[PDB]
Amino acid sequence: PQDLSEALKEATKEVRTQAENAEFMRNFQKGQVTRDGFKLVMASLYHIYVALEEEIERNKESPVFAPVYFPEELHRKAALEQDLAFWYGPRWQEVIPYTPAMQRYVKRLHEVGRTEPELLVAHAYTRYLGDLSGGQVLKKIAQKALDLPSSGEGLAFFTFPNIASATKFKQLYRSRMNSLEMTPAVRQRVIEEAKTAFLLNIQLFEELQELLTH
Amino acid sequence: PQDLSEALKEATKEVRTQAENAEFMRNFQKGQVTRDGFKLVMASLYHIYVALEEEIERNKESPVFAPVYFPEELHRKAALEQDLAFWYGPRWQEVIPYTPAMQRYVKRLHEVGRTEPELLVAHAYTRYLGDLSGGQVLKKIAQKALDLPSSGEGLAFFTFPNIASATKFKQLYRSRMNSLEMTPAVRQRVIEEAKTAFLLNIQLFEELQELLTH
Ligand code: HEM
Ligand code: HEM
Repeated sequence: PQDLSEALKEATKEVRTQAENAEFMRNFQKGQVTRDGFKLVMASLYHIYVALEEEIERNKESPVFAPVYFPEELHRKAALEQDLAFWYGPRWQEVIPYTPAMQRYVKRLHEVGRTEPELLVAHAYTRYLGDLSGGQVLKKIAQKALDLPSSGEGLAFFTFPNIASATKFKQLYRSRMNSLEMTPAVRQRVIEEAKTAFLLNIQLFEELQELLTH
Repeated sequence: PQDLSEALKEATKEVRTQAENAEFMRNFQKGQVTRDGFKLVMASLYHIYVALEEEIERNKESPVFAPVYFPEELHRKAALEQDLAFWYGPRWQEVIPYTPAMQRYVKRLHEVGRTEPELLVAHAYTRYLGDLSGGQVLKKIAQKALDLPSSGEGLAFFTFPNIASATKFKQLYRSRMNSLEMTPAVRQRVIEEAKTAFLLNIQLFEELQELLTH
């Protein structure tokens, strides 16, 4: 389609289904998820969102990203910090895993930010809009399954306190995405990078699932 | 005493006891606290920490604050945002109170930041170190009392995920405070401002208590 947002949606439909039908995620959806499992994804999200947001900050003033820069509304690093402190204790920093699939994702994010900032929007879209749209569904699953203490922390990641309405925000985001001017060369690269992002996720889930069964 | 940290501790002992004597806080300590009550302090903390951190950012490079600037370790705005979203729902932004005692506190903070940045450390000390040292306790009280859902959010404020050890951090903070070079003129102004900060708190508790009994 003409609009980037639509083109991304449709171009990635295959990999997104593959991504949502990864075993780990399938079991997540069906309600089967363990504490160790949850601790792992949260640790992954941290590494990922640290890298992503590091590179967003690097390129926030560039024309190729500035229009989709919404720091207050989207930033996840902090909430992840809050959550990991809960899940892993005060020395979470030192004791959280950093598996090869996490490195591979972190690595790509940095190579994009440093040398292809024009593609960064692919990852921003993939992650933020994804987690926004599939958050609140995951979240509910997690609390029923993980049978948590009434300690009032652990799931901050699944709430974007500065976005009153998701639907309004998604539209505004898409609008801004589609405002981005780019050559057809770049546009296809961006579409591919989005597929890449889904794969990096897919392989990460395969990796986590492998670890959890051993 | 010679060291600012000690001079502040001893100079404010009266007001601090008065502050911890306040009915609202007394009832908090002895376990008696309601949802409406809790929602109110959390809303206050938001307004306060927004103003404080706004002014910290304004003056972080100044000699009169830079040495006690620990953004990652201390910042509370975000966690408060997470918590209010939980306590007040997605439109917390629009529906949280902003009473006169909150305005009075917010007002002072901005007056200090804009025209007496040298005193800002009084408020930083009062708030951050206070909440740090009294946190894990108020947290526990709050969860037993408020009987909250296992929803994994609501109490992020009471956790500083980037401070592995409180005791180590308090020392480092005090060290930095005491490093700050200032004239005796300023030093007394700072000591007074700290007393001010405690009062602003005291009056706020009196105000909240008044509201809660109608
Ligand atoms: C159990 C896991 C997941 C669930 C239950 C889930 C659920 C959903 C739901 C219900 C939507 C709404 C469809 C729409 O309005 O477009 C959605 C959209 C989306 N999800 Fe997921 N999702 C999951 C995992 C993922 C993952 C892992 C990613 C990416 C790494 C992702 C990326 C997206 C994106 C980008 C959209 C928006 C598509 C668009 O409108 O452009 N999701 N998700
Ligand atoms: C509301 C305003 C309050 C402020 C501004 C405040 C401030 C402070 C400060 C600045 C310190 C120690 C810093 C120093 O060494 O001088 C402190 C210590 C402490 N506060 Fe509070 N506080 C407040 C309320 C409370 C409440 C309600 C409790 C309830 C249990 C509490 C419990 C403590 C405890 C246990 C300490 C001991 C830490 C220590 O001295 O080793 N505080 N407070």
